[PDB]
Amino acid sequence: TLIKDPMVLNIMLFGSDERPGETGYGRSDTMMLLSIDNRNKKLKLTSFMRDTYVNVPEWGDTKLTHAYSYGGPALAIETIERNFGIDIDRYAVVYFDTFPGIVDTLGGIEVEMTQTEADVMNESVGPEFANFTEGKNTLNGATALVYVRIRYGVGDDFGRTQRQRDFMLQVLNKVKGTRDVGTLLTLLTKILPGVTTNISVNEMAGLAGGAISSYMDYPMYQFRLPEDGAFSAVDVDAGNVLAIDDWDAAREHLQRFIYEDTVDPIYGPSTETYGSEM
Repeated sequence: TLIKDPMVLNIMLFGSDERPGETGYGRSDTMMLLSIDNRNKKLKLTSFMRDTYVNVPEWGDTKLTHAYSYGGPALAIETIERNFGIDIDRYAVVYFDTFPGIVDTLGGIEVEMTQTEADVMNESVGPEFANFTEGKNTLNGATALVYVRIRYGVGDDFGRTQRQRDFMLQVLNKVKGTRDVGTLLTLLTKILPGVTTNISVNEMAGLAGGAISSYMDYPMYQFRLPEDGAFSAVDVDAGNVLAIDDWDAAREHLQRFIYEDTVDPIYGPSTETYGSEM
């Protein structure tokens, strides 16, 4: 029933600034499918919004993020599969406290934002670390962590959701270009302390092999559900959610973006392309 290509490897990535509280699973606002598309030699990063109104197994209709709260990675995965119809292979949770290590090892990450970034940013760090402008500011590990947590009131909530999403795409893109072995090794070193994953050590080796020999040469595309036209922000019992008016289309678009021509038998050939090359 689920769309599954041997040549396309789906590893879900969770960005979490809340490790398991030791009853429970903590929390993850960010969800990002990595699709290693060996068929079309491409890397694809599909984001799913925190507040997407979805059907969680045994919990009915609710915010997508609640799946993780209630059941951790495993339930969130199952919710994605049931609502979107694709088969997730593996998953990895990466904690925000792992980030400083990552950034420094990469030698900075470049982001951008209005003169409001610089304010909240420059008046957050030391007056002598305050070095933020309007265009391209480079963050170090230290500032990165500040960057992804900063919230300018409750209206800037989505702005944080998106600062965190863009930050993550950056890191991934920058890791993607990175060719130096020592850097890569060290990057792994920065990650292990803050990673939970069902990927076996052996599978991790194969993937590091794949990445060096092939994967990092693939061009990389990103895509997001729900799409920009395709939802409303309705207030329900579960709170303020993002209702997708056309689920059949959400699925068609996602499954096309990842599997492309392989789903021609389900939806017929299309001339549409989804996502954007990074």
